[PDB]
Amino acid sequence: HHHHSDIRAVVYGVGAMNSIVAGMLLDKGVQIVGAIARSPQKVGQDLGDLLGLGRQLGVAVSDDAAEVLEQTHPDIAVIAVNSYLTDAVEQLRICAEHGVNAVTLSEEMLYPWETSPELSAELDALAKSTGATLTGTGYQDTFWVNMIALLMGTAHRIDTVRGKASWNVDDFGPELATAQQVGRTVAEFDEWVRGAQRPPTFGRNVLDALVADTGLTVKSITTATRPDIASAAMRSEALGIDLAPGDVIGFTDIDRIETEEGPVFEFEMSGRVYGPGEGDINEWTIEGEPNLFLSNGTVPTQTTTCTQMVNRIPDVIAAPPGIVTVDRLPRLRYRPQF
Amino acid sequence: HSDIRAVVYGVGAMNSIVAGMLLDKGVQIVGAIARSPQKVGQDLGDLLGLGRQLGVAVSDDAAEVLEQTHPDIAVIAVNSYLTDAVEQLRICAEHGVNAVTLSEEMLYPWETSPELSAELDALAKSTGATLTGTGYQDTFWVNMIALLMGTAHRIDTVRGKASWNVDDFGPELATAQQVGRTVAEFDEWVRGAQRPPTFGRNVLDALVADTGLTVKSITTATRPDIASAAMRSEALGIDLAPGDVIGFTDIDRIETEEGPVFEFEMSGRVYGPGEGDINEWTIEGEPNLFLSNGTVPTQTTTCTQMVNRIPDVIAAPPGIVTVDRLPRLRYRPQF
Ligand SMILES: NC(=O)c1ccc[n+]([C@@H]2O[C@H](COP(=O)([O-])OP(=O)(O)OC[C@H]3O[C@@H](n4cnc5c(N)ncnc54)[C@H](OP(=O)(O)O)[C@@H]3O)[C@@H](O)[C@H]2O)c1
Ligand SMILES: NC(=O)c1ccc[n+]([C@@H]2O[C@H](COP(=O)([O-])OP(=O)(O)OC[C@H]3O[C@@H](n4cnc5c(N)ncnc54)[C@H](OP(=O)(O)O)[C@@H]3O)[C@@H](O)[C@H]2O)c1
Repeated sequence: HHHHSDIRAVVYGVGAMNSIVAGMLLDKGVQIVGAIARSPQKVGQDLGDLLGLGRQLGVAVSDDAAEVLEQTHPDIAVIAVNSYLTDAVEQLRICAEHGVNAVTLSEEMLYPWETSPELSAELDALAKSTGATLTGTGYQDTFWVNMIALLMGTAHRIDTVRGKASWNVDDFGPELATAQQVGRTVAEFDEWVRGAQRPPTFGRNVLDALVADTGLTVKSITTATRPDIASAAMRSEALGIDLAPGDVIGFTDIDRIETEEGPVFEFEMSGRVYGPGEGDINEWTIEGEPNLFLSNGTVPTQTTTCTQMVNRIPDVIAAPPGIVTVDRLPRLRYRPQF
Repeated sequence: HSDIRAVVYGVGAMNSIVAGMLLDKGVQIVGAIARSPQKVGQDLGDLLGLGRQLGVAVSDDAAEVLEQTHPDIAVIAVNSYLTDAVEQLRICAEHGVNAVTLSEEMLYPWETSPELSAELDALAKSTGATLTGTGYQDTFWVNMIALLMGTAHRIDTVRGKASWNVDDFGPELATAQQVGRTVAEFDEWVRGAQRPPTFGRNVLDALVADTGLTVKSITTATRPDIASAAMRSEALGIDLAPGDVIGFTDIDRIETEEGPVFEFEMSGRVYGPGEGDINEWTIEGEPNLFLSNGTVPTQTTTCTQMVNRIPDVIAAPPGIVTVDRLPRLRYRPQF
């Protein structure tokens, strides 16, 4: 039933991901009571019209997050706006100040304690003072953290945990495409990647979560990034731009954490514009006793980004106040209704 | 070194591997139970070829070993079906001893053996003991599949396909898989009124119960796996002729009132050279999902999962506690 759930939600950002999320919230019976955007064209429009549902929702998109929360006091803010706590702290402060629970796609919020310790401590204290839970989730929740820790649970001895992942820029919106340096020159890329304040890699937060969940001690952290290059003329649907042979179309990171206790963790991740025939991958190997393998074939990264944030909403409402990371939440479960 | 004091109940193919893993985790082996007169009185360390004696003499008297050692946990690798396993599980529950077992039916026995399940659950609760079926299925057929299901918006069908090798395991399992029988002997056996429940039926009962759904329909079928060429079974030390039964393949299906359908095909047979174990699962719905574990190490992860479960089973409430209800399985270098 359309609004069968007690849960009242604000959709914070209305981009590629929250457009999908909004439709899934309605399918679960969640009541959408508010919607926050930045583009002037979008403010004032009905969310239902803006998402191209044949029904109006009776929700007018606002450009004023604090005003929407003060007017609606939702159970949950569902955030798909940015990646790094340096940016995301602005939206997460507004949620926590108003005692509003927040689930966010911010990749750094997956496990932010090590990469952004000051902002993490600040947000955790604020959220605790107002009874609110803040949780970073998305694709990584199952496919790079909880399913990998579960696979590790079948090992007697672990020497190395190795992950390899590929996702398509053109499955996502301009925020991520621009952050992946799509359409930049190699010279622009080299200045950016060497920059003093380059954000932490998505994979660093993944490995911090696995190391912390396993209860191990960091001995050494290393990282490297190279641009992904167009081999021929391509187009980015995410930015609506032509890409010439030699243009940057994304990048590949490799992150590595050695533990004092012996296990080594390594994760290579490419986020780039795909040409025809390319597909996402999720491939993990454990070297030890025994050797283990996990693959998810052409893994639906885009859809499971959105399903995981949605299926987390009851967990995040029910969880203790503060920053609660997905390794500490109960097992993610299939729920037709909320 | 661990506080955990364990009795290794059965000393066959799987408990021989398990014993060495228990020692690696720092678990104290305080007793060992066998059936064979040949094994009784031997030091467990000698019997397993550890190259140190353990100071533990194998006994054929389970009750006596439990009364004498009062272990935290009995680690059972003896048999599969509650009809058999109730004998060892009664001795553990009577003595208030926690038990982790490889018994495949104990993965989720409530529907296939409701009377024996109720009896054992009541007895274990009266003495403060936890009884838990685990092994290979725990992660690869139940908990990892329920986790994958957690990423679906809508599920139409959950479909599994699994292969394991009889010759990775001991005579108990090889004999129960009808290895070396004729097709006519197999057809009489498989049609029998008291044929035990399929391993896969217990898998699907667990997934359906974990998802909180309602059974509408249960179907099952079995066919023998046939030698296409001359083979040998190392498990039974027998030559197998073209046309001989070398194991069997089950297909189990549960339709739910709510819509989702579960299906699981499992083959347990003697392998020829080049064959490998498989674990391949598909979820049809929104979205479509896939999981594969390559040439999955079924033999090693049978033993690692029972070992890695021991802290969970000690800490769990008394009664039959199924692995879908336990906290997430975790890697622990030391117990
Ligand atoms: N964890 C994961 O697996 C995962 C997966 C996919 C994406 N993400 C992350 O989620 C974020 C969003 O991705 P996307 O594909 O949806 O990008 P997108 O299409 O660019 O959407 C971003 C949205 O944020 C809005 N916005 C920007 N600043 C805002 C503010 N101060 N207040 C309210 N709204 C604001 C934009 O508004 P307008 O529409 O009005 O411009 C836009 O709707 C990115 O950082 C991406 O990296 C994470
Ligand atoms: N859940 C799973 O993933 C999984 C995986 C592998 C195996 N299993 C099951 O685990 C069981 C054992 O497998 P295995 O490969 O280790 O078989 P195995 O080598 O035949 O070992 C069976 C053991 O049971 C012992 N035994 C029989 N009756 C006994 C009793 N009353 N008290 C104490 N010991 C007794 C036998 O002792 P003697 O040697 O002294 O005759 C033998 O050592 C089989 O039922 C198999 O189906 C389950």
